[PDB]
Amino acid sequence: GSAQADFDIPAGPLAPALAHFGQSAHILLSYPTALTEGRSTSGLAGRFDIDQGLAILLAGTGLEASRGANASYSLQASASTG
Repeated sequence: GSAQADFDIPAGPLAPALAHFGQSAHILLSYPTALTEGRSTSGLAGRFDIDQGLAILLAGTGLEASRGANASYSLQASASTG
């Protein structure tokens, strides 16, 4: 996690939020479907950092992402989607 860009994702499932985030964000996301098949989240849409964007997209939505140093993040879920 260390790629800043312009984001555009509404309060959508987490999986595709990241799948859509990393697209415009050039970010990489390591998450199971298992997790995603339950994660719905706020959306991200702005010119920011992996951190911020991720954190936006990941805004308090039952989730939490463990950043990396290769642009490849990994998710964590404390009471998924709240």
